[PDB]
Amino acid sequence: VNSFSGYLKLTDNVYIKNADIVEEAKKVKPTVVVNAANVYLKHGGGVAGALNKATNNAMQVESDDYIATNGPLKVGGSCVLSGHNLAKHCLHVVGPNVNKGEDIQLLKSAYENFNQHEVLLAPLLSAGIFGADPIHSLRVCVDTVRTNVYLAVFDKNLYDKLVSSFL
Ligand SMILES: O=C1OCCN1[C@H]1CCN(c2ncnc3[nH]c4cc(F)ccc4c23)C1
Repeated sequence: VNSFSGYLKLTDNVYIKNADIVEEAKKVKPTVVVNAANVYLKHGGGVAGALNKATNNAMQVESDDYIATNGPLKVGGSCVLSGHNLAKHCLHVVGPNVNKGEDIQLLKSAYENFNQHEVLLAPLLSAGIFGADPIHSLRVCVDTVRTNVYLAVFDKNLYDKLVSSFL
């Protein structure tokens, strides 16, 4: 039993809710919140910008030190950093950004990072300003992630479309 509330169950291990991931993280304080990161961990907009703003820029400060030490992530890769006031840990995962021409096949590699964590609160990778089709992202999620994932979808209209079209 866990504290996630109001989720629709899609499969054995995948759950979904129309929610602001920032507000959901603040309320649940999950072990892991996933950030929709880029390779430079520059959290300017979308989910990343919102998560970073909620940490009062502490996420960005920590991220800048990470990059200065380790260099950029790979598209499809991830790193574990602090969850600050939102979660124990933040798993920064880089999905391909279609608006930069990155290969959508890398979306499966991106979701594989979730399997290293038993339970996660996450957005749909490569959705929103990353330019992929969220219906496709949900399908890859369900077909790749085997651990327990609680997906937060900000847009109510999109949430209803994702549920209604789910096979
Ligand atoms: O949700 C969504 O509908 C439309 C597309 N799309 C994607 C992109 C945004 N993303 C999110 N997912 C879950 N929580 C979120 N909180 C946010 C706060 C912000 F300021 C900007 C983006 C998000 C967000 C999924």
